[PDB]
Amino acid sequence: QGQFFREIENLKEYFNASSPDVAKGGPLFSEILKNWKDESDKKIIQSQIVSFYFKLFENLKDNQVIQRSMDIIKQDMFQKFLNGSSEKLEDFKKLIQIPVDDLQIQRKAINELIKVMND
Amino acid sequence: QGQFFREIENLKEYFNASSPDVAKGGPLFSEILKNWKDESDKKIIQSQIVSFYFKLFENLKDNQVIQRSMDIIKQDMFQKFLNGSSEKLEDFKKLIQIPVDDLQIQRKAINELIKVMND
Repeated sequence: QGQFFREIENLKEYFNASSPDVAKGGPLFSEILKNWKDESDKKIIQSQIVSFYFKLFENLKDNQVIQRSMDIIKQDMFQKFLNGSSEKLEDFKKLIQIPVDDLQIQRKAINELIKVMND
Repeated sequence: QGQFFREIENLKEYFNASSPDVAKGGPLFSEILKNWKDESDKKIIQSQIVSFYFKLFENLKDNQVIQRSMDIIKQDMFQKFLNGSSEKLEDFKKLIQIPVDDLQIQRKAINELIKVMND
């Protein structure tokens, strides 16, 4: 099923705004997302393109205008990321922005071993 | 396997700078990253944890005292989440954080739906 089809995507024209350029000022994310999942050593990118999409709806608050549905598409990103378990939740709001003193703690700096190690 | 740290991890001691021994009436770092990986179904944020990191070393540039470090430390990290292909390096420069108009051309927000199936 290609599901939530017709009413939410429907308003994508709500973010495209007042008529119709093909987003024609620059061949951009068309250029970005070109060949991407290419070959089974993927993971990375898909998750992050999805990070700015996430700061996309968070930034666009226009309360009546689309707002409820940015929330409705951003909600299903869940299933785009992981959403197997509840804790998927926690981390992203964490995964927000602005480092502050109180969050430029870097001590646990070394941390990174744990991944590619695991034979 | 993965010793190379002798002169490089030794630098973390140079970040900390002058002293006390425990970075702060924190637990924070500790309370932060404790049980994350607990369930290997969540690949995703591991990439982003290292992103603030990219948001740290690309923030300090300490002139031959700490620079080289951050240089050296900054590098090893792609090799953690993804040393898989040559490409992704590019894919980060974009990932800078500040999307300055003419750069948040959200037209395309609509295609990533595809991760939907994958198999």
